Amino acid sequence: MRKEAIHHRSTDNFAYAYDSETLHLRLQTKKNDVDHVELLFGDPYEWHDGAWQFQTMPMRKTGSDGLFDYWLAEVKPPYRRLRYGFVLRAGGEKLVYTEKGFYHEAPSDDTAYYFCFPFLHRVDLFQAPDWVKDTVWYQIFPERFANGNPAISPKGARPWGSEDPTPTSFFGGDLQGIIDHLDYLADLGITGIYLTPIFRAPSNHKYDTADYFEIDPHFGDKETLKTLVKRCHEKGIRVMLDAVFNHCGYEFAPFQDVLKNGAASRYKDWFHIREFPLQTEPRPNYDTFAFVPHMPKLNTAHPEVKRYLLDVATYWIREFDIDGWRLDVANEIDHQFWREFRQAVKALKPDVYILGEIWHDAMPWLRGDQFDAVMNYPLADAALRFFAKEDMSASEFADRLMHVLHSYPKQVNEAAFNLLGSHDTPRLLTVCGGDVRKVKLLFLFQLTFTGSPCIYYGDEIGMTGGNDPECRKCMVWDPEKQNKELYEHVKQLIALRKQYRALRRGDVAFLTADDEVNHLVYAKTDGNETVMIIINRSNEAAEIPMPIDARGKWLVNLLTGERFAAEAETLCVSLPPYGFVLYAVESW
Amino acid sequence: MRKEAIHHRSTDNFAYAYDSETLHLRLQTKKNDVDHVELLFGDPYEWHDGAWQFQTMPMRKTGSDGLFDYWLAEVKPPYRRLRYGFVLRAGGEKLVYTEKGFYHEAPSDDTAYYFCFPFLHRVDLFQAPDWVKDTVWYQIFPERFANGNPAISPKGARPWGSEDPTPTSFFGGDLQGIIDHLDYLADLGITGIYLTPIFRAPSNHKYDTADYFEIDPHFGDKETLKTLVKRCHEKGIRVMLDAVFNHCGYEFAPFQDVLKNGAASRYKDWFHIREFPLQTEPRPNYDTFAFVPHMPKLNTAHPEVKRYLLDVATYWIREFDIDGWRLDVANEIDHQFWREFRQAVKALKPDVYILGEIWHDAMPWLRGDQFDAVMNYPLADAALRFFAKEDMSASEFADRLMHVLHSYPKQVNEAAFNLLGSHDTPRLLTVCGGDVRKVKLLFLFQLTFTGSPCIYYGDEIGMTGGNDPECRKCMVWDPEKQNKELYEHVKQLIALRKQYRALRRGDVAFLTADDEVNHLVYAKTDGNETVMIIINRSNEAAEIPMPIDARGKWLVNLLTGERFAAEAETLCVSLPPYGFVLYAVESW
Repeated sequence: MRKEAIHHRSTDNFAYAYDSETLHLRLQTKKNDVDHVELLFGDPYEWHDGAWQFQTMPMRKTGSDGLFDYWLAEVKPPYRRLRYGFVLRAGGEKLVYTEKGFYHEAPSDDTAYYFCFPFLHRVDLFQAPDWVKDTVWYQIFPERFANGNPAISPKGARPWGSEDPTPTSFFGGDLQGIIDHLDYLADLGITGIYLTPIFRAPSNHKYDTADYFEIDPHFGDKETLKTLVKRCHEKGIRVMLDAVFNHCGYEFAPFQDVLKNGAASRYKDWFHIREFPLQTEPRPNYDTFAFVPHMPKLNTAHPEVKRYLLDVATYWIREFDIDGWRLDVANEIDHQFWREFRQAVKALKPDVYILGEIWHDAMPWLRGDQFDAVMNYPLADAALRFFAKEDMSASEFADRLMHVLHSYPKQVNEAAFNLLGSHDTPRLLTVCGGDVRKVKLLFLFQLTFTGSPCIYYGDEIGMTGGNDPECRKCMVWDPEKQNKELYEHVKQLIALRKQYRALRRGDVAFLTADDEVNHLVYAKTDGNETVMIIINRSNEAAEIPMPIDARGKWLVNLLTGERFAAEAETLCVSLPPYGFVLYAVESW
Repeated sequence: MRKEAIHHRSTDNFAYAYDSETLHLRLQTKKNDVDHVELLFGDPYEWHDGAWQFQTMPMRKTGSDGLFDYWLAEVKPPYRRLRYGFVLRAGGEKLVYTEKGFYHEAPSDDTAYYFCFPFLHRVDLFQAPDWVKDTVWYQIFPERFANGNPAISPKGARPWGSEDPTPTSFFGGDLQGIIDHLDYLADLGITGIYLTPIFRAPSNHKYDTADYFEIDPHFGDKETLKTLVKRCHEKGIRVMLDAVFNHCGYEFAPFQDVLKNGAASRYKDWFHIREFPLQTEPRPNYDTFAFVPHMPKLNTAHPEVKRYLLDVATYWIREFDIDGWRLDVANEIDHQFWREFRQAVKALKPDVYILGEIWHDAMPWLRGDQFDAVMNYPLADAALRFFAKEDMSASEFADRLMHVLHSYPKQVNEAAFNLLGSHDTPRLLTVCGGDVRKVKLLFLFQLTFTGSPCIYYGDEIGMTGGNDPECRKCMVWDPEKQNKELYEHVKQLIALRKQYRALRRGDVAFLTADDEVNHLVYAKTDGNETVMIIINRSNEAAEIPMPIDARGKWLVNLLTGERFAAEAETLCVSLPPYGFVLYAVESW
């Protein structure tokens, strides 16, 4: 029973608290090494006859990447304290994995033997706002969405050639634009907009931030903004702004002051100037975003700086009732600051959503003391790798999916910002080879996957751009130039979700085969709810089977309505080339 | 090359920052599955020709429990940001482990492939006070050390029968006692005392705390205390007090007020009263330490409570310049509080030592935001399991040792409170079967192991008690009743340590054999320093071999002085029954 594969730890995803009364304890073991695995537990203060008392509950397998299995144990310890170990049996073999080691039997003379969860505290419980779990985000890039009261920059009118626009130059877009096409989104079905930086800055992208307290004139003013919000909350849309605290622009006052003062500048330590005489020759002589001189790294460890950004994070939450905060290059900021950030904002408006940009494992930030979630780029990676590049397979995709999924405690996943692209990646369509057949499948996956998804403005109407900055083309508002077939598709999925719980906040369950490299079928479940999803990632009609539960009464096809009855053990679903279909099993 | 064994994560012990310029990245693999394993790295912003640039450094094996190996990579990333992957080669096989998965080759088109350490920040660096790394703790239990100005409780005079004392009753001990025998310790060589609760409380153990701001009259007063400290700092001893914040006593004012007010008590939420009418019938109807009615659990999540204990933690640090804080049942307190605790105390007197009582894995508390270390009980477990019970073997002991050791980032270990017993466990001697031969070996291990050790007052002079409360017998101040042979032993080890760096803050390295179940030989190293330690955990003379380095010039035996020369590849060390010996290899 290969012990190198078995593993557990009383921290993070392997062990955490779901609610103020339940704990989640997951055990990782080899592929199909263990046929079982019970959870041995008891209060660390429960004894009898000088022997630590404890009972054992069964743990069920909940997935498995390519090599491991992952089991789970939902236990509500009485008095909130509990000591535990695992009893995995693979036939005649019986082991008793414990924090101390393995045992052919369960030690009872001491508690020190087993792993331990001291005390379940609500305060340490990871709790993201419950509302983000039901919404569908739409991220707009102001400088390219919709032009309003032309108080814009003197340059390039709307769109150019069918191809070649987006020249790292302004097109006129502004905040007034969003306020106008608000009904377009309200029709589509999005329940929240995440919009790129809109604070005073000399650039088509306000990342070179010059004044965190003043909205770039070009986009508008506090009034224009005050409207966008009012109107949105009216429609049921939450506005999420972008916080660029990791750095500033060559125009930021303090930094500008480190040029007409230097070492005398009261803002010398506001940055990371290793050597003075501020020389950005071969490259900046101070820390910058990448190597961007016009992007000095701020010193968040500095009391003043820390007090500045923190007054900024609360300003726009007070003066504009915004419902979130996106953190640009959030992973490059000292953990200390973020807990202070979370304390301020969650103290002001507890419902604010703190999202951090982290294209990699962000466990260190999702412990409940900092972020509420991150821009889930790893999932997108897997999605694009399957449907777009068609690199991996249905089983590998299912694995890599069951993987990243398990590397976090449920609640964390239940609030994941599941995007597929953004102002920083090639357009979804160009990535699909122009085959809107695939794009339709991707939207089907995302809008079918639990979490808090987000659509990149252009991508819903068959837009095409590719790698940055081509991915920020001006929005296509031409009813003739925009794929309504695709737009319609996304609109029915967003609603299919809004009404089918399991789709937005339920547990997945893949059913892939090693031989059938192109057949993906998974079931979103949530209590009695079940919404199966068949998919033929092929370019030739296929016959993908789908098992129906005997307890099922009906089998209503979504997006079409064809509602039939189970009465079978399996149902060979026939699909066209890159076809797909959804089913919502009943119960009787 | 079994992939189930390989594993890494960009968090905790597997990856962390040692200093403000160096990172430690450890890779775990199967037993002897990999003959090598290089560290592939580079700045996440280092590109060329649309390809992410990176170089590769070799990683060395630094240990291995029973199944794994653990490798290590010391890298100082330029600009403080770095993306990495591992290249493990086992013969012809070559894998490229990455956060995304395995690859027969190193992907270069994207950085998203590899693991990532965003930014090395001093503020997030785990830094315990450098002084605790050189000291040797001595923990006294006031109510049983030395009687001073008899302002004690009316009961039992000093000691009783050779056996049967310690009846859960006071013997008269007090703070004046310590101030008197301070030279005894100053001779022994201890550089700091950790003393059990001394705050007003009706009990031989002040855990039923009744007033965190007032020293139990019986022990003395602010003056007596002010002296103990002054005197200690004079001798080079740091005083560490015990903080009992997880609960209080049936006499604590607030709780006492929840009896003459009940629901009207302004202190109703100061505790965890599930049901009112406060009934501790079959057992408390509110949360308690174990099930101790006279020990109500405090509510640290409450602003007032939180503000109370936090004013207590700083009081005795201001008014008495104490150098530490022991946290009783620290693991049962909400992580939130501890970061607030650390912020207060480290803000007042940064050098204060925050120690937490956790008899199990405390990674969640040793991230640099809460504790400086914990009462390392797992190590003691292994030590007693080897030398006392003689349960496991020399190789198993070495493994379990290399295990717990690797489950933490170095700096954490370098400040571990390595004790072997305390007021809560059977006496070291009784645990050795009265065989002071073993006790001498245990002291040899501990005082030879890196970290910040601590001796339980009685244990140094061949005292004997056993399981609580027998382990709190009155100190044996009788020159005739106290084993001077053992006392002398400990005194020469404490000095052997005080002068030989590698012993207190260096890296270990076991050399055990599968056949020779009773021969343990390890080398403490630190730069040029090397102090070998041979040990024959047997009851019959043995011939344990010890390899000498060719670069070695001398080979001075410690505790005896016999200094000879290497001139060999190995040196068959002959030892008596439970003998042992230390060597300090030279260099030339």
